[PDB]
Amino acid sequence: MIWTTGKTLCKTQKRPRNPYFAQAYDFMEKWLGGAREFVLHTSGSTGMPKPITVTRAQLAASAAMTGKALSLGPGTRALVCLNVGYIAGLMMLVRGMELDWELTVTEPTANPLAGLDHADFDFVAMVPMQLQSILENSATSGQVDRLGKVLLGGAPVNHALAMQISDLAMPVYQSYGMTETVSHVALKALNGPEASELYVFLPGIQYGVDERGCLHISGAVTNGQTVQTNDLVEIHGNAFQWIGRADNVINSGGVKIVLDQIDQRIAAVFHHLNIGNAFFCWWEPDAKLGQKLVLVIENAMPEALTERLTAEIRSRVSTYENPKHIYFAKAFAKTQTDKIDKRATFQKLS
Repeated sequence: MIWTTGKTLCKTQKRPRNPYFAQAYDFMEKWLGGAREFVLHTSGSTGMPKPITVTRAQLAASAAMTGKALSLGPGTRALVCLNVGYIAGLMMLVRGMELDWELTVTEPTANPLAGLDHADFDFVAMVPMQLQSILENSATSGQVDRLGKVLLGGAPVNHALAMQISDLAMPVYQSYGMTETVSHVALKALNGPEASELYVFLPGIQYGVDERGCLHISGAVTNGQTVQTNDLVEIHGNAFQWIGRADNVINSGGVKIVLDQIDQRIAAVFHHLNIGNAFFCWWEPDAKLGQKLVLVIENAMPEALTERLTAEIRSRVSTYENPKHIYFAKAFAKTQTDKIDKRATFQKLS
């Protein structure tokens, strides 16, 4: 249930009979052969596999960053428990060959430690559910530290797993990246005294924001082309904090307000007053505040109910997060999918 390999070990090694492991061997043989580019696989928008081509230079640059940032030099004992049929797993092989690691390749499962005792590694990359599985399974929980140091991919860790990681005497990090950057371009520390919400940029990454305040990055991993995200961020020296999505966050008098969050708070007020009118929070330019939060409601309401509404809202939120005006529209504009066109609705109010 494991195939052991390496740069030099790959030179004499026979091709596995297990098809899964032969994927790895084939890729490695091709890497060593000198290929200038590679067709690997990722999941598309429908959750089905799709080919993507990446250059040798891209992969090599990405591997080098990881090695430097996490101090994983020659002799590193790495466990490969990500699907090598896909880019996440293949990157472990590239790092292994570029950085002279000993690679222990296992079949990707929910619990990478479950099948092998005498586990003893210096590095493993995995998804958060894999670490949670190891921690929950009392046959493997006691050996979680045998992972050495853990790099997590996938979605930011949930609260319960974050609390568990905080108590591990072992370095755990989480990646920020995308397929367009091959792999990660920044790393968050999830425990130890430097634990925080900041993603610290890997070396060789150039970074900045566009006019919306959204992160863009470029480097050898992007073939020097800048990649523009739609992630609203705040940069702090060589690191960033993720804030949200550009069109969903406003800045009113230096206070950041998330529109859908304020909407949920107002919704509880509507429900409580039995107001069936549709509504949405929005904003408008304001010289004093920058952006002024407002409230838009469909169909007029009686002055009495409007007064109740106004007062109840003001009692539930700070004056700084209270809509500064309530606009009433006869009918909300709708898209072709029957969704409120909020932007069009607002312009019409003029």
